[PDB]
Amino acid sequence: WKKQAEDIKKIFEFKETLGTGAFSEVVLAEEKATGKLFAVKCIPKKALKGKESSIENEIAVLRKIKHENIVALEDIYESPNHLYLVMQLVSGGELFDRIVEKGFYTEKDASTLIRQVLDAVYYLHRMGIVHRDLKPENLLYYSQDEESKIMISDFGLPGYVAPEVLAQKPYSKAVDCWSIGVIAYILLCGYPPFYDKLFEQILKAEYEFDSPYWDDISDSAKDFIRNLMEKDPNKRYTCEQAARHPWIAGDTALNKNIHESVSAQIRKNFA
Ligand SMILES: CC(C)c1cc(Nc2nc(N3CCC[C@H](N)C3)ncc2C(N)=O)cc(C(C)C)n1
Repeated sequence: WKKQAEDIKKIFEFKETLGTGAFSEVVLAEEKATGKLFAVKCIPKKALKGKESSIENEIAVLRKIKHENIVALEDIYESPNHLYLVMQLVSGGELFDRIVEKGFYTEKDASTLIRQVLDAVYYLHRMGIVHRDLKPENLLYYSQDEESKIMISDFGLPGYVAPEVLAQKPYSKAVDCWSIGVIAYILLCGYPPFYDKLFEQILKAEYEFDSPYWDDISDSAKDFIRNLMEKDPNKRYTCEQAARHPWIAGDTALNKNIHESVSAQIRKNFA
């Protein structure tokens, strides 16, 4: 299944860096043979010393599985000193940019986005993957199209982080469900639920649906968010429980244009 390369540059022309990490870089690459674009995750094998085999076994599972709402793993190249995970390039644009650029945006739009994220995350959890890094930067549109799905653009083999992680307590898949709750909060008002003391507010899950920003938001949406942004990970909704909530599965999401306020808050609260 793994392709071998003496030099990855025989296969790909590398262009702009999309993301950097601990001994991992995602770069825009053109396949020389075809002209097709990809997002290539470049990993030094030295950084995988001890776990190489386990990570390869897990890559070997995921290369066979495409989720509608997750970046596809298209190929894996092995050079003498690197692994290259050739990922689907998700090119439709960024999450907050779309909302700001739209003239019209409703709770049903936010609910449609969260439903897709819950589907993707439920799948990762079944495969034994805790994402741990769910935030708007990892959510990109497939296409510039009106009807484009959203996709988790990247995953690994403070304001978005669960209280139990900040508490240095044991944590589980539930940390992702907290992050989806925080993203849902921002999608409905345009600002983060925690900011200052900040650490203490997250630790105590101290947030509010403050006026006027939350006045025209449904009680159902507020209840949905309360069930995900729940301090106790045992009490917190799973992805499965969230996907059954009427705001996702039913018809409680409102059809009021809340674009003006959400777009103003996104512009004011982010760089
Ligand atoms: C936001 C910007 C850096 C960006 C990201 C793009 N794609 C991806 N980006 C990234 N990263 C950057 C965001 C955070 C993430 N952990 C790493 N990773 C994957 C993709 C992808 N699958 O296309 C594609 C594009 C364009 C070139 C289509 N721009």
